[PDB]
Amino acid sequence: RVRTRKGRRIRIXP
RNA sequence: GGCAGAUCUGAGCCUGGGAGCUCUCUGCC
Repeated sequence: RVRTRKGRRIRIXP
């Protein structure tokens, strides 16, 4: 998964 | 119990523009 935590791009498994 | 969401607007991780790991709020069954 794609997300964004504190205005940066973070991957959360797929 | 299980499920589904979650950001410079859920907290940490010394590699981190991020395939991994801890933990938790709210709704749903």
